[PDB]
Amino acid sequence: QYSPNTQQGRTSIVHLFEWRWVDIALECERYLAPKGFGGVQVSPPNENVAIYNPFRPWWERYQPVSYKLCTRSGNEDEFRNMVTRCNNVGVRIYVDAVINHMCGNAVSAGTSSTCGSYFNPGSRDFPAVPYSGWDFNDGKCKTGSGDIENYNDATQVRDCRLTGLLDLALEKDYVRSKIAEYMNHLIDIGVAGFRLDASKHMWPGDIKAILDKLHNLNSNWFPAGSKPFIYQEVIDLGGEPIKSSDYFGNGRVTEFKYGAKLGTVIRKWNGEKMSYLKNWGEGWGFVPSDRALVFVDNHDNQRGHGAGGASILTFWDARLYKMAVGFMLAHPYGFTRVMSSYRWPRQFQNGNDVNDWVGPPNNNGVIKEVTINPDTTCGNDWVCEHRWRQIRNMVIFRNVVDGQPFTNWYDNGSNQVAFGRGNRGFIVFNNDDWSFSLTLQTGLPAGTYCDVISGDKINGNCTGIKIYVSDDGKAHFSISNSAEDPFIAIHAESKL
Ligand SMILES: *[C@@H]1O[C@H](CO)[C@@H](O)[C@H](O)[C@H]1NC(C)=O
Ligand SMILES: [Ca+2]
Repeated sequence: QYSPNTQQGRTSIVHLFEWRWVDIALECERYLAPKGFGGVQVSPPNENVAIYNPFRPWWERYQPVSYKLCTRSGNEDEFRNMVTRCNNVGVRIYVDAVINHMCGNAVSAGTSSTCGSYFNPGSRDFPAVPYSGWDFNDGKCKTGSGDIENYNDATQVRDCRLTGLLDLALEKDYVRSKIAEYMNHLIDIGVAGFRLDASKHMWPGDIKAILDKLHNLNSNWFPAGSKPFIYQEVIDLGGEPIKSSDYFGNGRVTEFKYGAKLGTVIRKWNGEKMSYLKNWGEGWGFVPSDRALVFVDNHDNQRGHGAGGASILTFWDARLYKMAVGFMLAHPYGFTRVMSSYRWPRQFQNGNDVNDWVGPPNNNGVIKEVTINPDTTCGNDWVCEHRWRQIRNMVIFRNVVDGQPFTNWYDNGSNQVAFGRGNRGFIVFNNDDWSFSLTLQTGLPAGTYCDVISGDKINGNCTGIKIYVSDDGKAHFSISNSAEDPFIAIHAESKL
């Protein structure tokens, strides 16, 4: 459950947040496969509650009504079509599995679901699955309100409602089987793994019992004995009774300290500086690298809806964001996930975005298609960070330097650092308020290299900065603190 199951050479997955299945299928063929992306995190593919007040928010998808593959992203046929086409070009699909709960208890009964399924939160009836009052933790939760009230009590965190979401009794074999039935349907369709949403709110043992019921990956695309990739969403920062290490036996875990600390370092908050990143990784108290799923931001915290809070960097902070993503993709620690978002009208009031609920670009609730502009950027308000030259090229950089050791580190005791990956890559950063101009040892073979941040290597020449590495491996780098992108990266494949 620890291996991503990506094909040899591809080292990152991208979260195509709220994208339609048909757009993802196309993206796999026209961009993801050609550019070397390993896979895609898709939004929950199962039927959810259609919420109209506010108008179709992104979070309505974390509020399940049934396990029918029918949502605003498409129907079951379109979903299957997407998985098949993506797999055919070597790009894996990972499903966001919302299995800790069903919808909010206050939600009105009726057929206001993305597929018309009937449900009644009040009486605990979800006939489409089916689930009844016997399948929820109502009688088990001991809090006066029925919701989680204290996170210092590990029992309550697991058995009570996360902000009202009806909590499934995961210890019952019936419930475990209905969930496995759902997941095995997806595995047999061809998905390579799952993101287990809100794993902190589930007992490690209940998760294990469910995973024991899972099939091996589809033998038409994967080698026999392939187990699904499992990454657990567990927000573990400062001391809480629950630790992310309690979930290592089930698969990988999201390391939220990664994005939070990288954000404060790049923003230079609290007197932190890039020179401190010398021992980035486990040395900073993070989980072991082989159990970590890392990222700069995710769909929750990019809109202040989660762990990391104010320090989190997003596409809104373009310049610093690219630098953070650059550092992440170049550093050997963990398995990396790139974010791909959509724009929403941020409107801050007293320090809080009152429009953090806004769902994906749409026309009367119907999600808009991702349009590709002549310069490969996207239209219809999709940000497509994964298409930004700076990020796309660093995704490739990671593939090229895969397996190569962290070495040749340099720092000026402040905010301009550099390091290489074996003899396959080298990257330099200038985050100080003054220019950087120095000759550094790169460990790369002599030659002329194209800087992949400022440009590309297009048929025999570089469209941007060019770096010259001598016989002894040294090379001169000059980065003005005024540069559009204050960092340079070169690798074995950008060499002329
Ligand atoms: C690189 O570009 C120059 C013109 O700027 C041209 O003279 C040269 O032949 C090009 N090299 C290749 C390999 O295309
Ligand atoms: Ca629970």
